[PDB]
Amino acid sequence: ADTIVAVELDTYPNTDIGDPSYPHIGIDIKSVRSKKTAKWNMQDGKVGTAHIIYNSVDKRLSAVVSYPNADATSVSYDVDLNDVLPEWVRVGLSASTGLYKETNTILSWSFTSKLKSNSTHQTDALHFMFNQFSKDQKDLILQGDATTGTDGNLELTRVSSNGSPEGSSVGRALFYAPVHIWESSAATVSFEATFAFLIKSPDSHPADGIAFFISNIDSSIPSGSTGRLLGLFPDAN
Amino acid sequence: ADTIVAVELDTYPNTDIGDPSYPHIGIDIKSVRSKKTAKWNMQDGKVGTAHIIYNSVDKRLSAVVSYPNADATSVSYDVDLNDVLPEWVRVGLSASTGLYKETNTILSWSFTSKLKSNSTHQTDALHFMFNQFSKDQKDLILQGDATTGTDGNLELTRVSSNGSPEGSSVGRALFYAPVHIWESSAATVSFEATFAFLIKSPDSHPADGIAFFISNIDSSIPSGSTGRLLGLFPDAN
Amino acid sequence: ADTIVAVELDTYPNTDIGDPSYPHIGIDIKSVRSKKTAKWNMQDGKVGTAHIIYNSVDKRLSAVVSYPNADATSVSYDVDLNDVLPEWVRVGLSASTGLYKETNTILSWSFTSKLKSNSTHQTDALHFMFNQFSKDQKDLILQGDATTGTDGNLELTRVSSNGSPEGSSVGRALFYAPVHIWESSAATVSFEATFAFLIKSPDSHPADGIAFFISNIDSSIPSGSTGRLLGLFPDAN
Amino acid sequence: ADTIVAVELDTYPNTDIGDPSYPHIGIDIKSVRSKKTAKWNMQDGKVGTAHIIYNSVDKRLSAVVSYPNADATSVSYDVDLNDVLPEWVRVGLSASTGLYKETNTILSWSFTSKLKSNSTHQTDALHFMFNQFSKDQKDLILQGDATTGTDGNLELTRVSSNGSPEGSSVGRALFYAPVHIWESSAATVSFEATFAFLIKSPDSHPADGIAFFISNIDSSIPSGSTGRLLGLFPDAN
Ligand SMILES: [Ca+2]
Ligand SMILES: [Ca+2]
Ligand SMILES: [Ca+2]
Ligand SMILES: [Ca+2]
Ligand SMILES: [Mn+2]
Ligand SMILES: [Mn+2]
Ligand SMILES: [Mn+2]
Ligand SMILES: [Mn+2]
Repeated sequence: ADTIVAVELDTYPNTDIGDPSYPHIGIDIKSVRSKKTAKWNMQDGKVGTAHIIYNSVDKRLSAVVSYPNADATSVSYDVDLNDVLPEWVRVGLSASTGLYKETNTILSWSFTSKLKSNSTHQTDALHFMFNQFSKDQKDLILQGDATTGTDGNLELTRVSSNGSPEGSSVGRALFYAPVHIWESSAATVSFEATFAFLIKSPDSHPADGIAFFISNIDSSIPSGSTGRLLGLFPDAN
Repeated sequence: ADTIVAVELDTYPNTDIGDPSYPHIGIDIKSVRSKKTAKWNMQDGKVGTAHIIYNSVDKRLSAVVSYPNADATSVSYDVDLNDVLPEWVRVGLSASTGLYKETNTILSWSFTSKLKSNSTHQTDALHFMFNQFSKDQKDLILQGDATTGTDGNLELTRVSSNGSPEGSSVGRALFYAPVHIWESSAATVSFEATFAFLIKSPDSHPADGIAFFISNIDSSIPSGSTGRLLGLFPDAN
Repeated sequence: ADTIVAVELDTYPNTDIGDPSYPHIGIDIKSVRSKKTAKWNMQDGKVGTAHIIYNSVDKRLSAVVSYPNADATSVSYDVDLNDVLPEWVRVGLSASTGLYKETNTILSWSFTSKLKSNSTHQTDALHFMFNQFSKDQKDLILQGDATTGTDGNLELTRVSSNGSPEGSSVGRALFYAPVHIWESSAATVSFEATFAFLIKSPDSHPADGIAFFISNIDSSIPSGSTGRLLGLFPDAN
Repeated sequence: ADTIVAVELDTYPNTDIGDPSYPHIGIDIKSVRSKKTAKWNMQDGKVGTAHIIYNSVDKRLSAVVSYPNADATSVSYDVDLNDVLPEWVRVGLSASTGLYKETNTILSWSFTSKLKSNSTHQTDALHFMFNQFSKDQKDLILQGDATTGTDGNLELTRVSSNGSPEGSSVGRALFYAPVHIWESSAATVSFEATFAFLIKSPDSHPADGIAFFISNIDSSIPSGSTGRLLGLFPDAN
């Protein structure tokens, strides 16, 4: 079916589905129940930034979130990754809301991936960055409450005119253009993703979170992937 | 209809359609009849390389072809470009054959474009390079005699098993993913394309040429765009 | 002697030395008396951004300054450049003050240059960006009132503790590491520079300006290059 | 004193100094006696390519050598690195010869490093690539038998006019410009180095090897760092 491997920004502790006691960031492998996690003191009204890294060589999944003047969080997961995801995949981001609400916003999106080896010493690459999210991307793959064109930012969840974010939405955005993290002569595969985030929230118990993931090409939003589930996980934790 | 603006590598002088007396390189604007040209001493059996540049600021279309130890060619055309092509376009390459034959091969494909201004000081980009053209690109947009998977190269024209290139083909390859050379807060737009080429040819009168171009999204191959026409120009010079 | 070719941000009209009637930006070739200019409505207290571009091919010197929501300025000068500057040069920035005062500040510094051709299809490059200007760069070449380590910015002119900029200073900062814009097999040379600027100023007649330039390696500050002169021009307009 | 941390290409098994029974690649930390190693089947007369990677986050030292059609080698060492090397360092390459001889040649040199975090979301970078090693680099830091200007390559060891490599030499080349792998707001530091190599050798027992390393700024060649030692290790294994 539809598979995914992503890094989640869980501001809402959902201990039910083995979700911890506090808002955190975790690496989900085909599962919402992160394989690893790290306490994450969210910052209401502040601009954040998250970074991911992984080597075909080292075979490790690391990510780090942060805000200025503030101390950061670190978490890593050891994963070959070649047996999980396909040679050819797609990249995107998302976040859901259901019982409560919250803004789920990214002002910037930078993406680069490289493939090497082939001792041919050529290398094959794709990189790219955003910041002014106009209306009608075209190279953008928006699905759900996802919207574009408000203030040159990309807002994934439902928010009202004044600024009355809704809680029943789920936003998913993926690049129209695929990626390649394989290659026969593949003896080195690298990719780095780093996007900005502005997470407000009236309620003192913000929800439900934000992430980043890869997935099929014919990938579609989960049906009841609202709130925790994350809008990437098909239901069954 | 279908529009295009490209840089042509015409190894075959077709003076009929105002084509010069010798194999050359020219900039075609909605027309095969280059606006500018420059004598180009082709090199049979040798690896070449072509480069293009253009600034939203300077508003000039420059390209330069070359081989090692050998002297290069230069040609430029002054063109705003914002009134010709759409905000959103697609990028590709191609070449045709009809009366005669020839290989029309590129071993490498590098592409970068940047958009700036918005005094926001963010910038929005996309870059990427190829060299090992596997079978079933996916991020590749092949149309016609275009093929992939022979020796980690991209061969656009029809060539037989042994190596008996055909003469009735036309190969066009474009990136699956669109590009953006607009932007409201657009006060600077840049893009650089550079790919490799291996042009053999038994006959002492090789044909018919190779190029590079942008075009619509629903762009389709010309019908009788074989040989000179170039497989980008819809017939009517 | 000491030569320079730079792009000046003249907020102070000094018509005496053929300086126009209003604060502007101009391209100085061995001379302060810009070869070209363009009205420039400075923005007190606002963050700016300036961009430069030039091709060995097109052989044109273009730059563009701007702030958000605000309209930009454009100016270009046609200059081969290979007869002016040396194969090997150095890059930097500066600004002076003498009769009046003003802050002359850059928060960010991005720099890339490429050399191509050699039909070898290799290319030789150097790029780099700054934003958090710590104390004791080392890769930084500071001379004069130039300082580093205040708020992760690079302030070139003299400013007091509270924030009482002085008017008798001149700040020049250049990369410790040289550059190369030559090459025998040189048939294409490219470089792009873009840095941020925060220009305050109590007085309603700010001074004296900011720029960007290349120069010798044994380059040294002008003696009376205070104010207009610019701290790059050796005196004699 | 003079410290170094590098990746060695040991084609000569020197079991005496705990050097294995076969030509290999190993990571030397202040010591020649690699912390890790991996059998490496060298290819006489063939073009090679080596790659290194390390994250401030993952804190792992990985490198991979290879030639076309041929199977590669992998080796990694877990090393924070912040307690070993200084905030500010220099980058280079080298190789020695003493009892026997061999060419120790690199045709290409690509280098990029990034510093992030500061939740400021700016990042500070430096990248660059070579391939045509002209005479008198200037941005190059050559020491010893190191030479430049033969065929647009960088040859570090002594070789005669015809092509009669010597065996008593040692070549070290480092970038004139320093690097920065620190930063207070440092919560992510990345760098990737990849250069080409052509290792000939008449004798069926080539020697002595090639590497890559960082070190002090006032770094100087070892005195008896000929052969194994490597010309980076000060003698005392
Ligand atoms: Ca949760
Ligand atoms: Ca023709
Ligand atoms: Ca003035
Ligand atoms: Ca040894
Ligand atoms: Mn969770
Ligand atoms: Mn023509
Ligand atoms: Mn002026
Ligand atoms: Mn060893």
